[PDB]
Amino acid sequence: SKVLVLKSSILAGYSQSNQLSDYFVEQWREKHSADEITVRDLAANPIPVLDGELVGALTPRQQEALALSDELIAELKAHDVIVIAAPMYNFNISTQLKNYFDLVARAGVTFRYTENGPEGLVTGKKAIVITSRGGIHKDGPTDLVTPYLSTFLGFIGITDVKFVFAEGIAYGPEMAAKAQSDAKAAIDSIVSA
Amino acid sequence: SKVLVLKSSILAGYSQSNQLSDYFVEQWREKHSADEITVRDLAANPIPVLDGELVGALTPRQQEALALSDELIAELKAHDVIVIAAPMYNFNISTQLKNYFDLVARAGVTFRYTENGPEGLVTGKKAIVITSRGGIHKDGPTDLVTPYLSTFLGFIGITDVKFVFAEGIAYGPEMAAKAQSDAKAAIDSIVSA
Ligand SMILES: Cc1cc2nc3c(=O)[nH]c(=O)nc-3n(C[C@H](O)[C@H](O)[C@H](O)COP(=O)(O)O)c2cc1C
Ligand SMILES: Cc1cc2nc3c(=O)[nH]c(=O)nc-3n(C[C@H](O)[C@H](O)[C@H](O)COP(=O)(O)O)c2cc1C
Repeated sequence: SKVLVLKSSILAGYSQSNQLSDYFVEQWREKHSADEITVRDLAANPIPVLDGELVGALTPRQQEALALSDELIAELKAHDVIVIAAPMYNFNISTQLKNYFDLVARAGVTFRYTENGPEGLVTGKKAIVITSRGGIHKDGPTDLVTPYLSTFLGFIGITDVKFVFAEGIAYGPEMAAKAQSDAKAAIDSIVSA
Repeated sequence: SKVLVLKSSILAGYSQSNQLSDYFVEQWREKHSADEITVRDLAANPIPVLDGELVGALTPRQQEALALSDELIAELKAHDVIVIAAPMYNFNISTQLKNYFDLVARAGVTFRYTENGPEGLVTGKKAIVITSRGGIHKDGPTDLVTPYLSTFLGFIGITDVKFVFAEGIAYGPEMAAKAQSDAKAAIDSIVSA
């Protein structure tokens, strides 16, 4: 099997979600050792903002963007397990992750319109979302990130999604420790499945 | 009173939300004619992506970004009625609007931490969200944009928010007409209040 890991934090080596993603990769290498793992850091290697010119896809800029979209989509379709690091910034996902989504959602490519509604074309995937927050939002009205990810990933065909939460990072060393340890335990559950 | 209008579509003159925002401005000029109106187009004059360097705010780049944040925040606080055009792209708001939000949310400036929780510092505002969608999501599970806007605006102090929907734009000329006419009627209700 092939694992794709998508990093999206702007906090680099101090990122909670990157730390957890790195733990996931270490554990996967140990316990599913046949598997190939690809790590794409959407902060280290940013994806452009979808603007009028890019959606309008040609200008050299439009051709580059189309090529990139194509690369990202081919990479997504080429992996079996998709790990998405989704830190919350201002009640949204990071813009780094969003830009990725805006180039991967493409009619006729990652979803198609049918008589019954749109249907996703990225099928047979298993996703794991590692989502870090300073506060505590899980199962509450201020967590729009979780249902949005479920909705967006479902739309492109990725309906099997497991969420790993690291919440309360901002509430002191103990709460932060608890967030890390609970997330690592959830990851270990998944890895050993 | 002073009106701030924030445009965020990438579709320029073909934007449904910009058309509706322009209708709002025309009607406000007619019916609340003392009032000053400022229009900021976040697509025509884009706000940078919040990245590690910008949040880390100094480098010339950090100083520029801080100055811009300051300008945007002062403009927000200087207006009484805030009209936010919020087209939905891939189940999110536009990145153009998001970048704006990422520079306006600032501890000690647009919200403060208190014993009782964070509290918004942008007070006494009335907001109108004009939100356009190709499909139909209102009061359903795939509308995360609405609660996210309520949540984000509430966090900075803007708790009085009225939503104007233009849905089903993608479902033919009649549905699109209905979206426009229903949104214009809602706008007329607000304007005549
Ligand atoms: C720009 C910025 C905005 C943030 N806004 C939120 C917020 O809306 N909700 C919250 O619970 N935490 C907020 N936080 C805290 C982050 O969620 C927390 O630091 C988390 O660990 C981020 O993941 P990371 O360390 O992988 O980047 C914010 C942090 C940053 C840098
Ligand atoms: C990049 C892109 C993504 C879109 N994704 C969605 C979607 O998630 N939900 C939906 O209902 N409509 C979707 N649409 C349709 C827009 O919501 C619709 O065209 C609306 O009129 C946009 O407002 P605007 O004309 O002001 O830009 C999308 C349109 C674009 C350009």
